[PDB]
Amino acid sequence: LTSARSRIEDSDYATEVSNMSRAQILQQAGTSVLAQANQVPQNVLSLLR
Amino acid sequence: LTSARSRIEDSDYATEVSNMSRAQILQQAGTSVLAQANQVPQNVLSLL
Repeated sequence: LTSARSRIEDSDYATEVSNMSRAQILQQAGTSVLAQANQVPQNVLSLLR
Repeated sequence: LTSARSRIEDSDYATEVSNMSRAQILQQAGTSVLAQANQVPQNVLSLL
């Protein structure tokens, strides 16, 4: 019964690590592109001048 | 929804800059021609 409950409550450390890897790589990208996206209005203002 | 509304609310800055410049040139030109016109009857009355 312990083994069965463990099958129900124990997961693939590998699968979780994979999901976190993908999420981590995505997050930095999101931050950087947000930073870049702020620039577009700035350049349209430069055009305004 | 926000993008859809934006597509109808705001005003394209490049186009507006172009139109503003155009209107400025036209206004200066008009002032100049009014001055020239005024000069015209001045010359004709001098001819008189």
